[PDB]
Amino acid sequence: LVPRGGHMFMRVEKIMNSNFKTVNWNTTVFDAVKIMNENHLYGLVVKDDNGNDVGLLSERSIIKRFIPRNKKPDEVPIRLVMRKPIPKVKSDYDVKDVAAYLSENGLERCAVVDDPGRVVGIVTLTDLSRYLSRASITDILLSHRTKDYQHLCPKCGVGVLEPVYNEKGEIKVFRCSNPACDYEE
Amino acid sequence: HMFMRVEKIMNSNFKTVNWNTTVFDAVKIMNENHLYGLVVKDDNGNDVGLLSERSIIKRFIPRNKKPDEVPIRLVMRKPIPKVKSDYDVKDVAAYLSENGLERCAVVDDPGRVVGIVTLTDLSRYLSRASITDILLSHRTKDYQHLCPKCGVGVLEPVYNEKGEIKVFRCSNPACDYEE
Ligand SMILES: [Fe+2]
Ligand SMILES: [Fe+2]
Repeated sequence: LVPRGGHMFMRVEKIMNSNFKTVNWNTTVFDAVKIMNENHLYGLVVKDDNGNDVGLLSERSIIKRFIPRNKKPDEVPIRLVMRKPIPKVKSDYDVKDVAAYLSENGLERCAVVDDPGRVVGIVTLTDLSRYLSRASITDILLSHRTKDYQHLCPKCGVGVLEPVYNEKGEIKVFRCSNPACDYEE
Repeated sequence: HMFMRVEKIMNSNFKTVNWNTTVFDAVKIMNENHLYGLVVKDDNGNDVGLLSERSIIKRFIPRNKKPDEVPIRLVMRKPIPKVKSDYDVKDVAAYLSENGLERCAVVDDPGRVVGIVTLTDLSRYLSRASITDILLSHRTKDYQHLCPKCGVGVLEPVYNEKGEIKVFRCSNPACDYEE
């Protein structure tokens, strides 16, 4: 953490966490959370088996998408829980622009990618709190409580994955909203 | 102003759940209400704890059990994190940061929980530095679950070969409490 002092403007790249951790998408919720608890890191980058960055696992994603399934954490691969596609902003974004992105999506952290598209870090509300106005911080906090990230289907990439519940309120599957797509997970 | 008592900004319209409610049912309540902090009461009306997202990630997931098989009494922050209603927001901030919390209960003189106060509530009256402090402490520190029997030891996780929490045991050698 490079000390920089408060400034109205600030390039995300300069304040993001370059020492982020990446986990495989088949990692269980149990094993992923062990990593979070151990490192006191509540945001992990998720890659598929070919090295593609496919999502981001956060605390809220676990509370919103894992718990409702009502299964043991060692029985659910994080691919079914992570925010996907991976939430992200460009490394040259000002903190203000990053704030707007997080708020628009109800997030409190996202990945940062460089021009060629590589994930170079993770930026959180904590990171941003040193530069954002108090009003901007409250906005992100309120948006995170009230809004949920829109997860897109990995099969057609266009449809929105919506939850399908049963009589117990359990999430049986998340189903692609795309009429032309028949995907469920 | 340089002053503002928490009672004025707290949320007096909060949700309370029984301590035998499963993590599954408690989370469904939180998800449906978009309120990620519940006050927990026992079967005798006593406020015994506060269930937060972090308490679930730290004290539920590691047990590797279905959400409907674990009662929140074993997950919630306990003893209940709290501040008096006459506390200045700066004092509430110090309390949260000292405890690695982002929210806590507010009690009146008699001692009953009258509301819940969150970082979002405080964000409108705290300095930028204090807000950052609370965020840093919530990430770096975790609430200390003081032992209810000896009152001085702290309940520590006891793991099996898989790294699963079997029980939380008091750190006090002179004490034999565990849950
Ligand atoms: Fe689809
Ligand atoms: Fe003890």
